[PDB]
Amino acid sequence: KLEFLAFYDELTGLPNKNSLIRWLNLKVSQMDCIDTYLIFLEVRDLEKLNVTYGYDLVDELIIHISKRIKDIAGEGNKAFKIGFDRFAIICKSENISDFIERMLSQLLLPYNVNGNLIRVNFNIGAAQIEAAANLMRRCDLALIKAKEEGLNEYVIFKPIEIQ
Repeated sequence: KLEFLAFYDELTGLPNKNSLIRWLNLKVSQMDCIDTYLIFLEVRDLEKLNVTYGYDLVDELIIHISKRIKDIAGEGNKAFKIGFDRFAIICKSENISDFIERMLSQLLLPYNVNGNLIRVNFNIGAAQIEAAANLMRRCDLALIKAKEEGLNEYVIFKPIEIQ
């Protein structure tokens, strides 16, 4: 279909960056985005993995990752695949840091991909939702700040200031 090609990710089935944008413009229209956050998760050293395990194995890994993200995310929250090695989440949460850590601790858990026990690293950039581009840019910056900090570290931007 032309709609699935325009809004979803082939390999993962998750909605892509275009879908993230529509839903972002929507979310920003409302009254109170009751502490709703945009979160950017990056799978680290995914290239070295394509080299080490081959592309087919790694695409399977990505699927595994997407499902886990989709799982600890929840149904009331949205998960997207916006880059080869990057995912995005829209989530409403009173305590977003713990939400981030809970998920990170779980993402850090091994993946049994076709008998292959695999462990990967991540980084997370998050931003208080409050146009679409500027928010995504803000998340991007947080992700950058997080990687400078090191592997498996996260940064949350609030109206901005480091958190």
